[PDB]
Formats: sequence, structure tokens, C-alpha cells
Amino acid sequence: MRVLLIEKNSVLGGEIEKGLNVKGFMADVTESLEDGEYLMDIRNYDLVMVSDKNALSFVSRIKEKHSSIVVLVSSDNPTSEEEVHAFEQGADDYIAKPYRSIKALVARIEARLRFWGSNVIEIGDLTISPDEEKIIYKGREVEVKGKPFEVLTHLARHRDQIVSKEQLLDAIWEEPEMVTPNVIEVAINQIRQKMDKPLGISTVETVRRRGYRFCYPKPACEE
Amino acid sequence: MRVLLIEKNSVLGGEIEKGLNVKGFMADVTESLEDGEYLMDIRNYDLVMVSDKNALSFVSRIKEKHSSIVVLVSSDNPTSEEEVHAFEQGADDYIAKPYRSIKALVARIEARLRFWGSNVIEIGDLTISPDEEKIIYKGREVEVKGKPFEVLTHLARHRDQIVSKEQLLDAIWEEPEMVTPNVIEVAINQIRQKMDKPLGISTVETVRRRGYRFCYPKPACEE
Repeated sequence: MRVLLIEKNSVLGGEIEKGLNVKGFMADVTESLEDGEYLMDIRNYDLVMVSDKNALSFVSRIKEKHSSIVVLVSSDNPTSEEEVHAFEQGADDYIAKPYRSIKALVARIEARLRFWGSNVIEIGDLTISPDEEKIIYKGREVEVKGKPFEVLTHLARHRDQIVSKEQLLDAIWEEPEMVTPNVIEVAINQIRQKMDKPLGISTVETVRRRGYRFCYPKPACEE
Repeated sequence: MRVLLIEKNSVLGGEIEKGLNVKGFMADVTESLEDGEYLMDIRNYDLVMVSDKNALSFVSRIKEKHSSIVVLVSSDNPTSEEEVHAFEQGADDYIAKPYRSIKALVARIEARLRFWGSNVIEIGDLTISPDEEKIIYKGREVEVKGKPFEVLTHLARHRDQIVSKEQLLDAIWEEPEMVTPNVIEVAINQIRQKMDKPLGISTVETVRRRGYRFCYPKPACEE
């Protein structure tokens, strides 16, 4: 996890840099959104913090381009106008720039995410965390954010149950996504040729009785 | 949903009372927390807010006695010492008592709770939401957190699956406790009599083989 501090004043970024260090978090200082937009492109950050007034525009694109991320905007003018705009535009939390006491700022970031990590589904050595939008295989952590991984998260949860072709559709989409008609055909034959490879364990059965039946692998129950 | 506003000043708790009401929310004003604690024990609330300063100890147990609830404490003295103690003691958010502009406070309560409504399991007209810890039957929402509640939600998720008797024993009582592999007959018998009463529809199949099997109602299909 990394923290992004978009501030032109290196002095204020200096104190915060040694402020979150106590939590063992990494801090990054940038100038205008341009440096933050170009710097974040090569590296992703868990906490997106920016004290720039044009933050409303930046957080707006960060919320839609990456809603699965935290945003902490600041402002030396905590007025009711910026308060509603911060939550309406798309801000996870807003702190008065003047900083109540540094530890007050980081403290809010700490309670926001201390352990940072969770998982809902767990089968064998494979662990899928749909709440945190994160898939793990063989102990390998991989991020997800697209239609190709969307289905991967679908069977990840509704596993161990019957799955018809219409099931993936209504569980994913087709018309609204302007996808190519009959997407279940190429999407399932490939996802399987791409899933059994990395996992190495089969967990899908094809039958004409209904469609595709997903069954948990050999007893993954602890001995 | 319901909102709880504890404030010794009826004038301030008054404006808020009729403030968020415009959003179509329900709210009640009380004096000391004693009234709120004696009023909430008989009625449950989703948003529990308090402007009392000695609430630190109260809001603290609220998270313990109700970690699945929202907590909004206020304070006419926004000091870094109270802020850290607010998140440390047990507060989801803290607002400077003076209120930025009422609507500003309600806006934060709305964004945090706009639609509020989800369910991981669904079947026919019955709805069950274990993540939020709540059972819904015949369009009636009811909260449960006793010993025989998690067991009901347990078979709700593991629906359409076979489960042995011992599994249930270690499912709710996994930590070392006086389980004595034999009380299951009592817990299962009590659940069967406590589940059919409310849900006039059976959803559990009892079979001497293996143990108890869970499946959706037999007449669920229109046939």
C-alpha cells in the first residue's frame, strides 16, 4: 500500500512523510495533478490524498477510473459548500488543511485501513477476496478491474452450484456492454482454457441437462 | 431505519430533529444517554448519534454491543485529543457540534446511508442478509443476534448443500466450549420449532442418512 500526497509545498509533505512513516506506510509528494496523474499511472496507491483546490476534478476521475480506491482531499477553507461537493463529487473523507495535529490526519487514515486485507471465499490453496476486489492463486496476489476478471469473480462466489449460460449473462451483461452477441460461447471455452491452466484443478462440468455445473474440487476441508 | 439524537439542548436537537426529517428519515431527541440507552434497548436504530461529551464510554460499548451500526458523535471542542479518542473509543465519524450548516451534517448521513439495502441470499418472497446480520420474511425486516440466529443464517447460505450433525455443532461452537456432541438434538429441535413458526414454509430436509440436508422449498417451482 502507498500514500499519495499531491502538494507543491515540500515542507508540508515533509512532516506528513515522517508522520505516516510511524504506521509503516509509504508517502509520495507531487506538484500539480499532472505529476500525480502521470506518477500514479506507473504506480498505484491505496490512499489518494491531495490538498489541491482542483481536487474535485481529480477525485472525480479517480473515483470513476478507480472507485475501488480511498480518497482524502484537504482544504484550508472547510465551508459547507466544499463539504457537500467533496461527498457529492466523490471523496472518501475531507480534512481541514491546517491539519488538527498530523497524528490526527494519519490517525484517520489508520482507522480507515489498519490490517488492509480480507477474503470471503476460500477453497483449497486458492483464496478469492471479492469485497476487496482482489484474486489470489498459489499465494500470488493479482489485482482485477475489467470484464475479463468480472466473470472470474462471478464463479468465485456463486461456486458449488448450477450455472446456466444465461446465468453468466444476467450475472455479467451483453447488450448494455455492446459486447458481441453469443458471448457465453467464446467466453466460457476460453475462460476454461485459461482457468484450469493457472489453477491446475478442474471445477466446472458441461452438460446438456441445463448448462455448466460448478462443483467444488476434492474435499478441501482441513484434515 | 431510525435516527437517535442525544442532546441536552432541546433547541439544537430540535432543528436537527426536523432537519433530516425532510429527507424522509425518522429521528428522536433525548436528554442524557440514560434515556437513549433505555430507549434503544427496546427499539433498534441504524444511525446512533450523540452530542454528549461523556459519550466516549457509551459510544465505545455501542461498537462492542453493536459493531454493525453507524456512530456519529459531535463535540463543540474539535481537539486532536478528542478526534483520536473518537476513532479509538469507537466512533465512525465525528462532527464539530457547531454544525457547518445542518444540511451539511444530513448530507453526510445521507451519502453514508442513501439506499441502504442488500441481500446475499434470496428465494421466492423470502430475503436473508447475513453480511448485515438480519433476516427478512414476508416483507418484514427483523434483527437477530442471539445464539440460535447465526445457525439460521448458516443453513441459509449453505442452502442446497448436505451438512452432517457434528458440522453444525462445531459450526456455531468452534471455540472450546461445553458442546458435548449430543446437544445437537436439542438445538436442531428448537430451531425446527422456531423456524417453521415464522417461516410457515419448510426449507430444511431431515434425513437419518449423513445428517440434515438443506434445499429450497419443494413447491418453489410453479410446475
